Amino acid sequence: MRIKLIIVEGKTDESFFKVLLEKLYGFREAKKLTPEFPIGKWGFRIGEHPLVLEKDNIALVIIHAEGKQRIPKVLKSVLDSVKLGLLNVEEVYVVRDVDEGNDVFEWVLSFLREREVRVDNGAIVTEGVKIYPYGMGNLTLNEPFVKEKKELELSLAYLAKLDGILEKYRGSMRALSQDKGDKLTPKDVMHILSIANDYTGDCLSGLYEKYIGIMIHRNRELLIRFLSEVNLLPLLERMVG
Amino acid sequence: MRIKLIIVEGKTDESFFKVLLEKLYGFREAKKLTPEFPIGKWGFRIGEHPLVLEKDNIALVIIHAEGKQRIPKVLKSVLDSVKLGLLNVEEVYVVRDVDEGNDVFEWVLSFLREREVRVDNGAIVTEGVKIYPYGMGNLTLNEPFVKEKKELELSLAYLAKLDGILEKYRGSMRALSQDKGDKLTPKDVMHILSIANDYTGDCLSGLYEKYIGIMIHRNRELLIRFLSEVNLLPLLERMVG
Repeated sequence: MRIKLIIVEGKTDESFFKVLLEKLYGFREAKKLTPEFPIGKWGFRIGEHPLVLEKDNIALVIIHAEGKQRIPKVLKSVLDSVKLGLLNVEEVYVVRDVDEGNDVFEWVLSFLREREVRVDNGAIVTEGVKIYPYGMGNLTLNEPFVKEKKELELSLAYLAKLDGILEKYRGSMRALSQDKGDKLTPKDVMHILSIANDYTGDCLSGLYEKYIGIMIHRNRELLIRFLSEVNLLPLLERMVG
Repeated sequence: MRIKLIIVEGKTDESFFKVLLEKLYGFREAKKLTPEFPIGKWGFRIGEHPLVLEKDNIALVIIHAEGKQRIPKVLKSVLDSVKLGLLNVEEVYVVRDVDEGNDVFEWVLSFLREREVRVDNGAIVTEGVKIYPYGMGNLTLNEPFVKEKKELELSLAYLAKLDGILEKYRGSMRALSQDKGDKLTPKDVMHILSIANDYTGDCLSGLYEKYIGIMIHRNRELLIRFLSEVNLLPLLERMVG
């Protein structure tokens, strides 16, 4: 079983990748397989249960709710384990909103200073492990009343744009911005999408699974186009590769 | 310790009650102590961790997402355990939106077959346990663009109104309605509230805790007045004390 580690910031990011990896690429959640990942090997806070997705001979272990000082501890433990051959991890993905801190590549690399690292095409190679940092939100969502914040919600907003949902409203975006007394954030648009799709769930993360889940069998070519225009296909291709 | 069981439908309902019970009545969440609730006595599902709030000599056990078909299963267990003297439960609260099914009183009553029953102060008494069936959302939200759906969100929408939020907007409500091609549901308004308060979290349940928790600090009387006009005070005062 090939082991890959995927690190995201929160539940919202986890769901986004989960619905794509399951519904589009055919991955499934691990069975009753609930092995207490030894904090001594992976370096994750006690009581944390990662999401394990599998397909064929590949196991994707996704984790979130890390922290600004936990990511480095996770990478250090895992890399310390691989060095001793204690883990089979062969690929590590680290994704975060572009508008967060400095560039994502420089960020990940600042944690690998004491390690021998060789670079390739978007891949950081160290100790036989390919590390793929990735910034979410590299695109331009051209909406008059929406602030240009590069993050997960900006991409999801663009998908709504292509789906024609932002045009179906617009009057609402204008009205909301007027009442708010400022331009809308991509997160506010996520709340407009909830109303537009008559979403009755508690969490936006749930909405992303529902919304993208239906588009896959409703207008699969549209979703593919979105993933391609936002530069998400190559990343996804690597995760399942 | 005196134990009271509170049964709600979902996380949103659990947060709403939790913020009031903690921030308004001084209740605190049970220590690290995680006393595995013996299913044989409570009738809860496998890996369920109910919220335990405590103060003085009263323990409030709140559960949600139990299942429309498991509620009676839970009641039977608890009631039988009380008859046998294995649980110190004296009151059980069952909260459900008015919208769903039939009258909450009949709904609960239909779960108590082969039980000697007696009604006292609107409560169903059996096995010495006071069962309080309560319908959430019993009020009239006078908003031309919002459907009259009696539920947790309708009450939340009313609190937003008293707070002057729905007024500050409305222009947005009008626009949202026009683009949607129908009146806004109370749950739709909840998303406008996220925008009006610049809520960045993933779940609306988290917004209720934040929004109410802060109100308790900036305008306590407004919340108390709200709780009174929606007739939530007598229920809360029963749960506590």
